[PDB]
Amino acid sequence: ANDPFTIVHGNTGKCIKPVYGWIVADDCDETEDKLWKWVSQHRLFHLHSQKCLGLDITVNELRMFSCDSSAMLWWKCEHHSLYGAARYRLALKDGHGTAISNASDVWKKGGSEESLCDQPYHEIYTRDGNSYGRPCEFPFLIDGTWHHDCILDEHSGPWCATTLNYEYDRKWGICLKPENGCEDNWEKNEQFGSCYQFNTQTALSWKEAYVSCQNQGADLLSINSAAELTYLKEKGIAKIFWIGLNQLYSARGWEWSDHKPLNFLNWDPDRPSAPTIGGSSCARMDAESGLWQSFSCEAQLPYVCRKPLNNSDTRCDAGWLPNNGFCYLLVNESNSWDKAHAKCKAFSSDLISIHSLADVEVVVTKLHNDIKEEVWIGLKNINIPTLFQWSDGTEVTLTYWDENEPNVPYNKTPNCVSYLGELGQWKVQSCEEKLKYVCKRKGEMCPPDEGWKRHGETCYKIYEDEVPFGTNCNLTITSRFEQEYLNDLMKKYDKSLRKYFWTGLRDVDSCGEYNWATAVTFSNWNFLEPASPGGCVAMSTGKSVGKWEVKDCRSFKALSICKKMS
Amino acid sequence: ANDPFTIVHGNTGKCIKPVYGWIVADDCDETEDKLWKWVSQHRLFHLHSQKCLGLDITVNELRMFSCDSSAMLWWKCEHHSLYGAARYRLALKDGHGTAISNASDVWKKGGSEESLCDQPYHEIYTRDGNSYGRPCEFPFLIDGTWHHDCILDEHSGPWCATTLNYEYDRKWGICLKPENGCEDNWEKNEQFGSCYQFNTQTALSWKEAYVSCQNQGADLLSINSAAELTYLKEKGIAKIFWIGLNQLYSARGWEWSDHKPLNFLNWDPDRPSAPTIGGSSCARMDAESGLWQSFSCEAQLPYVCRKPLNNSDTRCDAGWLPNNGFCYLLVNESNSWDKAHAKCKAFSSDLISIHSLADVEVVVTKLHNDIKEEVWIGLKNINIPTLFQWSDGTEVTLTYWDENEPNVPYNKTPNCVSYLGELGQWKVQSCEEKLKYVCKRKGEMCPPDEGWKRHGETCYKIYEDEVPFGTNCNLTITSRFEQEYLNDLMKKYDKSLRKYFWTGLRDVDSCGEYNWATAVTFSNWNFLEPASPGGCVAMSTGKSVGKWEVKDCRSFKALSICKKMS
Repeated sequence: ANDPFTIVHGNTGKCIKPVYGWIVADDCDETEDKLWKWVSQHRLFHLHSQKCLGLDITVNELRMFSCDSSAMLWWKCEHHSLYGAARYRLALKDGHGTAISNASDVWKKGGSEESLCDQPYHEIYTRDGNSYGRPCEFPFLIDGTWHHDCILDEHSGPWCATTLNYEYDRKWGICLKPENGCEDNWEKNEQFGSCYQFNTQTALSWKEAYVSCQNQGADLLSINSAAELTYLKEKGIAKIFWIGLNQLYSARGWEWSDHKPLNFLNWDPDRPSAPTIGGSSCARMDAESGLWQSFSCEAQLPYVCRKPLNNSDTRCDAGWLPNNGFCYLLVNESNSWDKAHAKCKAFSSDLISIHSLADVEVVVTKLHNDIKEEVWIGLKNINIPTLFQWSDGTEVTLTYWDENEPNVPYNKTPNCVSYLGELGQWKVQSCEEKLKYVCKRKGEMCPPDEGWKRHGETCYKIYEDEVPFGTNCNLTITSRFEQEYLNDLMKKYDKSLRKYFWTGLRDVDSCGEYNWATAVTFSNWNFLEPASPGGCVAMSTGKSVGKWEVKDCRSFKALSICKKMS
Repeated sequence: ANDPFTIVHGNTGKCIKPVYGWIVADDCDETEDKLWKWVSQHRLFHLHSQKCLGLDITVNELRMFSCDSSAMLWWKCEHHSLYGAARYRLALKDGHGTAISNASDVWKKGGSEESLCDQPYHEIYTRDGNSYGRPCEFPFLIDGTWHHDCILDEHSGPWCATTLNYEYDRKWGICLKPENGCEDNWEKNEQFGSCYQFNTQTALSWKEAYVSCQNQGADLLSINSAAELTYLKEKGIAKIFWIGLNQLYSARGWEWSDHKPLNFLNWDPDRPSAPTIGGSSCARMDAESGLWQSFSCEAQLPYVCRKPLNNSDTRCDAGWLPNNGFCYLLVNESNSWDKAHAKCKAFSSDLISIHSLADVEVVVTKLHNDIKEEVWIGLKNINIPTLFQWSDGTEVTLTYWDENEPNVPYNKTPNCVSYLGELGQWKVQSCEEKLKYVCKRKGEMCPPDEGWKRHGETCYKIYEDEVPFGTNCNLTITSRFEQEYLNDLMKKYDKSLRKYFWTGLRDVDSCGEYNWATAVTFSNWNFLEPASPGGCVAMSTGKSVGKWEVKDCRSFKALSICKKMS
């Protein structure tokens, strides 16, 4: 997976390499005798020796082995250290490699300071061939040579073995590596400005497909317009394939994996927004009927991939509450959407349009302290296939759907959404319902780039270095709306797991009391958390995005998010 | 779900109950007002209060909550103790319930001495209804009443809600509970002496199906004869359903979940013994075509399940090797199966039949030390509905298939198996091959009262109490054949995970050296094991059956296996 590296010793500055199978120190120069790689099952692979670093406990011995050996061949980094079987640490005595317990040695990659496993092992999934898209198995034996990477022939292109034994089995696939150009594996489309990849004879789970497109630099297929929906349904392009539409990795509701706005829809009524089989949270496209069906996120299906062709407060009238360049007025006289829209046209305005989470925050906290009551929103659909559009023509940037939303019914021509709940999230409604409504009309600093993004009257920033707790700063999460913005931010940053972020919640002492560094009004613990006292609290993305998990204050490191002007 | 219980305090002997929402000690009068239950997400549910025990951390408070509350409602047992959020332990001050750190209190179920988490939470899967077999979600709200178990209406039978919210969602299912009689959910069949249950409107993963019927007291369907195949092929049941044929929970090779002999086969050549999609380790039956297809163990498919209608030392001639009432002779003159069978009929004997793993051990270690050579076995098939049978009429009790075996080809009339490998495991062969062969002919205390099972010349025993390491005895695993027998024993005992067993391998001190309690010649570590030094080594069943994992010597408990008379 990805670049080879050299293993520099911290205390000496020498690079380790095997001679006759035994580890020795050497001058750190980038010749082919010092390059190390990561191969599957957490194995360290010396490229030139074609052998893998391992221990023999059957006291013990540290040397190179044939990479398919039964010896202990796995290695994990523990805070610059590198331990193996029974946490024996890789160390260097008199310039000779030896593994011993409690060793206080330091190792780091050559040319940087990051640990050996700082870069995660990236799977390289295949297409075509006989392997049905199963990922590359590194390394694999071909008549004497251990291959850690794809092979060039002309086999149609770069190819790899997909099982731990190529002498038997004989299963292989064409390597899908990240590209800059949009050919070989991709197909250009000037009409949409995005390259598509139709993995048709493959069979991957939705998470596996999303990882396959992540590692290719692309994203899972999102369909934003009717022109795209009518497309693909022609052409083999697979009979049924995955699409980025998922409920798994969002905080409630459905979304596109690339966080494009979810406003063009085409639910199969048999497998709709509210899934028939409970807990099936990942949708697929049927290239025959054209419909999108909710489905079990673990089913093995073909998949499509796409990537782009990269080229102050105000004042209003009395009663109207202000927010940035706009002002909102809530109407308690419950009315249909047509009557509310017309009545707000009479107020020389229109039904509210929402584009940021700040808009939701103000239209939940500045207007109320109802909550249970649904409130009308300008967003509406009139066409089949579904296309939600704002009443005031503004572009659809935000779609803040609740769980199992948007639940657009079959063939019903008018579909009119509203907001409910503590978070003000949206759900589709029959347009004749009589609800309250909110209407918008016009009214009347952080440091420069880079990395700062302003939410409301607070400036947020992502510190991108996997650093221990309390370094840089301590973020305080005051409300669930702040939590939601943090969720959107983390989601927009990292893909998908692998990267945690730091809260400011910490238990000094061990009494079991978690507090910020100077009132714990808001709490967002994950499943079975805290689970232990005296910890430092972190959060991540993916499923349970933003949920608080406890971490070791000593060893665990994560990224930082921090705010000013608060 | 399972039985309600009372929570007796260790130091006093009193069992706790809520009054006005606050926990107090009381005289254990086994009345319905002190009965506690387990509900999902590790929640403790008081039956009469219909509320769940919980903590408030926003300083510290222990009381009852509505089970849908956002408060900390989960509880985990730590060696008779019971901790919650941040490991605050349930305790009793002056007979009043309070959660405090480092509390040295003890709790036990009422009427016994087992801990609160000694009994595992059993899912109750459903059939019919609109939920497609998804399990019961306990508890569920119906107009004021929180229901922790299935309820009787006329609903056709017992029914439950399958989501966390039944007033919304409106998803329900028919309770599939363990039965004594063979009606209501089942269908009798005198021809086979086994009741069948065809879950057709369901969609479950292989593991969820196996657990569903495990919880039902039955086992996944195994087809042992052509009559059963022809029966299932006819029958208005599911077109495709799961069957117990799996390669996941075995040490290697395919087997039946009920450990029935795998000798009747019907592989679909499209999805055969050697899976098309690598990693597909769970097979299914097509009741239309009647073929068995290897498939992804995570696919949601219907499933069928069946339960029964319950109604040492010899000597031979020179050269021949002795084993109980039988004797084996290996022939090095490579020959076809027919030529070897005829030649051994000329020696007034027959091609070897194998019935125990001890037979495999002697025919691997007593006759040879090589290994790479395949050796003929008496087992053979002649039918197109595949049925392997011994040449000497002996009953096929053992089927010791290698990985991706039995690889029965399509329409091929003669199928003749052989043994290969270090473990002497079997694989199917074209019958014309010229191999060595082994032939058998006749020849010339523990007690079984106490749970002991004789393997070779050694008696083994499974102690049924989840006890800490070394309490009973320290088991030494000498050879891979002993490990294999242990796999058979554990598999026949426990279903499926959840129950660990104790080895004798242990690291006293923390140098990282694991040894038995009185030579580490044989080692069977699991993936990324040993993960830490100074541990006590246990093993389990399921996937990675018998593989050694390191565990805490203080807190971890497991079962015992121990041997005598060797």
